[PDB]
Amino acid sequence: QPAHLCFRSFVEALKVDNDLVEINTPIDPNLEAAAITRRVCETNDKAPLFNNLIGMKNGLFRILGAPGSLRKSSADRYGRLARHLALPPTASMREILDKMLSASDMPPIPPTIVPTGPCKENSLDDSEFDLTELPVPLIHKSDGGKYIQTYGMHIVQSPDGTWTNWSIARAMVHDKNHLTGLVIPPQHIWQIHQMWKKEGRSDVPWALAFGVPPAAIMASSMPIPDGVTEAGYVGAMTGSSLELVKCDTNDLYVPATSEIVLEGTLSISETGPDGPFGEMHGYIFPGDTHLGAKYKVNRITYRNNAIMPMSSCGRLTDETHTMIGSLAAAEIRKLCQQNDLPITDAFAPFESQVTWVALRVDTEKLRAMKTTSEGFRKRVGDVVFNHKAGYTIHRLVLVGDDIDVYEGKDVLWAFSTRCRPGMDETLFEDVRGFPLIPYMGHGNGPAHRGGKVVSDALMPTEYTTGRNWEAADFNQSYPEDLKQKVLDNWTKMGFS
Amino acid sequence: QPAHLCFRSFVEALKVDNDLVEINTPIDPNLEAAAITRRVCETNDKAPLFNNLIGMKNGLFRILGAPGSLRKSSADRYGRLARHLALPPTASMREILDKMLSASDMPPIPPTIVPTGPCKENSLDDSEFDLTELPVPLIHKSDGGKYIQTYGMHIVQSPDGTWTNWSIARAMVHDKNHLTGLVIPPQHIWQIHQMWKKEGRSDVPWALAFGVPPAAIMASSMPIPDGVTEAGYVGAMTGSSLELVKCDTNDLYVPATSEIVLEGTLSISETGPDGPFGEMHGYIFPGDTHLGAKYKVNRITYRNNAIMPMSSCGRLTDETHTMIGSLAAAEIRKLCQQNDLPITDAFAPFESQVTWVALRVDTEKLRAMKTTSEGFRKRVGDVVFNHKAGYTIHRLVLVGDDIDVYEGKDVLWAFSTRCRPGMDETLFEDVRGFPLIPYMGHGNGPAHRGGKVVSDALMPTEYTTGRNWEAADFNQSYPEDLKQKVLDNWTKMGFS
Ligand SMILES: Cc1cc2c3c(c1C)C(C)(C)C[C@@H](O)N3c1c(nc(O)[nH]c1=O)N2C[C@H](O)[C@H](O)[C@H](O)COP(=O)(O)O
Ligand SMILES: Cc1cc2c3c(c1C)C(C)(C)C[C@@H](O)N3c1c(nc(O)[nH]c1=O)N2C[C@H](O)[C@H](O)[C@H](O)COP(=O)(O)O
Ligand SMILES: [K+]
Ligand SMILES: [K+]
Ligand SMILES: [K+]
Ligand SMILES: [K+]
Ligand SMILES: [Mn+2]
Ligand SMILES: [Mn+2]
Repeated sequence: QPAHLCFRSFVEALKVDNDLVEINTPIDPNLEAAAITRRVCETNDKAPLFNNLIGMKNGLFRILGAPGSLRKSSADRYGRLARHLALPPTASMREILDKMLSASDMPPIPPTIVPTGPCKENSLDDSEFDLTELPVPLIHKSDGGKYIQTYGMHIVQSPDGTWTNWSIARAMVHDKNHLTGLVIPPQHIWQIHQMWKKEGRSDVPWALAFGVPPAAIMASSMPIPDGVTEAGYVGAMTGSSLELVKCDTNDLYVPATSEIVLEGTLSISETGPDGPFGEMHGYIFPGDTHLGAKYKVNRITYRNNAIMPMSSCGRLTDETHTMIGSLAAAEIRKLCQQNDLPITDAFAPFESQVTWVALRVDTEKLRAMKTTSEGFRKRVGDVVFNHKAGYTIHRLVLVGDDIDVYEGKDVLWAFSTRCRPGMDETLFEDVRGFPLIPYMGHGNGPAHRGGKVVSDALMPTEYTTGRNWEAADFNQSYPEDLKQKVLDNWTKMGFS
Repeated sequence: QPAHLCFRSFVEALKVDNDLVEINTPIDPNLEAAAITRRVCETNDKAPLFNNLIGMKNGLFRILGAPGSLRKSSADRYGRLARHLALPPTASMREILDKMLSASDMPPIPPTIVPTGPCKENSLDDSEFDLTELPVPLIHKSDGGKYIQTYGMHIVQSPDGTWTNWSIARAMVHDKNHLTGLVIPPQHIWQIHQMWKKEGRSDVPWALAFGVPPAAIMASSMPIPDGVTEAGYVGAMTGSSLELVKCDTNDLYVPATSEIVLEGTLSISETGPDGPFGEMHGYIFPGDTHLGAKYKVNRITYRNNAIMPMSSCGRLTDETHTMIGSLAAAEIRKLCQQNDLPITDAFAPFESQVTWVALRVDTEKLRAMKTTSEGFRKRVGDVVFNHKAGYTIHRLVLVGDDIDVYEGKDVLWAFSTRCRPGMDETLFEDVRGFPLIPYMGHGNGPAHRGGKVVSDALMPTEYTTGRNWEAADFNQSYPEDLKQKVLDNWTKMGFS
């Protein structure tokens, strides 16, 4: 099958790209695999495939780290993401985000049920597995559990059957047949869990599929709208119906080529300790445990020689930046456009630890609105910060047409030189806040509310008559013929 | 003579370092020399020495561009600055700033008058030069004049003779025997000019020396205290009295080895058009001229084969970032310490276009103060923003002991993840503002007041009991033996 539709083929694509290191000697899942992976992420090296994981028993399991991290080159920087989506490895972030947005005005292509698939090659019942005996990684030294779930897809369905949600939320091993993890508002897993809690009759039928189709894990990490089944959106984006098989112990459906599938329930009544965990913003607060969601596992099915993907998340750059940040920015871009705001592009600068989104403004359109910074700031902020897709984002930076928002250096320059602190910003204190940002959940204020800002880096004439400067750079402060002469003579004169 | 005491020897040091390209074919001072220099600055290439400048007549003049810009390597990144100060080329920013601060608690070493020097090898009276006939560069295409003065040192003395100030302020050619330029508060050239204006009897005796001792041009770009003669501070820092010769037409004294010296007066009554100019923040606003200071030139003296240094300033990275930003940060560091604030280090991140200063806090000391963020923010802000040394800086970022403020990536991470917008910041609206920042002089508010902020990126426990996190990075989230094993096995496993 194609790499974007089959995790095993995606692994073979990374090998063929020379973007994989296969480590066939024993590696310890207690910190070592994640430490290697962490180093890869901090240095944009090749993805590690741990074929010989101390503790692997009866085919459970190998580990692929850094599945959505960056490559060293500028030319194929986003190649690993492109391989999730059947895009060329040289694809730009604009092209990747466009691809992820493309299904938003297509009819869904619902999944196809098939009788069986590779995820059924092996199975373990209630009496044959113990989750504490599998080689689940300890990802960071102070983590409060072994985080089995960093790159699988939780699958839950509304009680009425009309919406089936696929998402990534973390989970750790609690005991032999339970996980715990984060199920928090406004996330769809939480929205669905609320539905089942209000019905009050049963625990939520659940499955967790690891090593799913790469196009599916990307949609899993994207805040597509409420009520939209991710399977049909992936189908539309890929132009192909995804093949799913039914779970053995419940009536949910999992991708046929899933590497590892857990089947069971998410409790509407029980909780258990989760955390702390070394998280996307680059921190772990040791000892910081909180009661979370509790999942019971009834059954494990898996492929022969199953591979568990893993995110060793933290400081720059990993899946939590490349996927959470970029995919939220993509949804925000569309959200603004649908609210008649003249936004052309959006990206979450890595330099901001993906807590900022930069919004590129079509200033011709802005000038026709005949508005002001204060007015426009408030309007953008109300649209974004009151919507789920702005959940993780605490600062919006508005920039004109000259700035490439996919270039953090240019975003920083515009922010630093065009936005007057205070005067050019509007604070938003009565919006939902992202408590995982340390200044929120470990900060001076309410963990779940406020701390958000819109920073206007549009200059005054951008609202009226048009840009009235040229940059003092090589590109803009010298005529074209001169620039060309200088470039043509550069090595001749003696430069690098 | 030594490179830090003689510009001609500094040029020969850059050659010997393989940090110079000598361009011996004709180069046009109308944009081409500055366009080459601009490209060098944007790419951290070797400094260009234009030995064959179209228009050079009777030894006036060659041009050295990018004299204080960055080298490509990390190891000798600041090598060109180190060569200003007799430091090893591998010196750190901490070492350079320490050197620049070292004279602050030394007795001055006043200059030594000598009868003559190289700057007297050639001279031109009132009837033998015309400033419009020299090969003065047009640095950016929309500049409002040919900026002769981008890296020379203005020399003015208080009417009572007790304080002789050396500083860099821009100036452009106005006519055959006059320059115009910026003389603005709170700069010492302005403070002295005010003294002469209030006496009301004569224009200010003035000289402008280009290609001065490299240690002198660094002090020229530093906001050392009011009333302190830069010559004696340089003497103390270098451990040697600087040799000066008297001007021919006035009683000021210039460095003996100055490449080019203009002698004349700064008017207490006349103004003339200055600007626009492509400036440190990365912008030029074409057409934006304002009346500035007017200088009359009575005499030119110069070395045989004189060399004019030039800053082609604008977007990152040039002298306006490496020198204005870093040297203000150095003075701010000391200012805080003298006000009993527990600041260990200060730097102006290049990513902020040197409009921010990051202040590293000794948090052991902070905890003994038993204070709060709001209190501490206000106190730091009042000390810095009400003092000349904070003039150019609009945002202060307070960070704990784990952050290296000389690393912009770590400053950005701390700012983005530890400072809650609004709640963790104090705005300062009744302080002098830096009008050259586009959001000030071309912004929505008063050009000369406010727009400043203190952003507290100290976490709450840093004020009380101590840091309560570990970073989720390779360094902090894995024990030492593991990290070493991983590094030892890195290339063996197959990584880069
Ligand atoms: C790619 C990726 C995304 C997420 C996470 C991770 C990765 C790697 C972890 C490594 C496990 C870290 C963890 O903090 N994590 C995570 C999470 N969302 C949660 O509610 N809870 C979580 O613990 N998201 C983000 C969500 O996947 C997106 O917000 C998505 O939009 C949700 O889907 P939906 O609710 O919109 O359907
Ligand atoms: C290194 C350097 C410093 C400065 C400048 C330049 C360079 C290269 C220009 C390229 C010419 C750009 C110009 O904007 N410029 C400049 C200037 N100060 C001014 O009042 N006016 C100016 O036009 N400074 C900064 C001052 O040199 C420092 O603020 C110094 O502290 C002043 O000395 P003092 O008043 O403290 O004695
Ligand atoms: K999703
Ligand atoms: K603005
Ligand atoms: K000075
Ligand atoms: K803070
Ligand atoms: Mn969803
Ligand atoms: Mn001074």
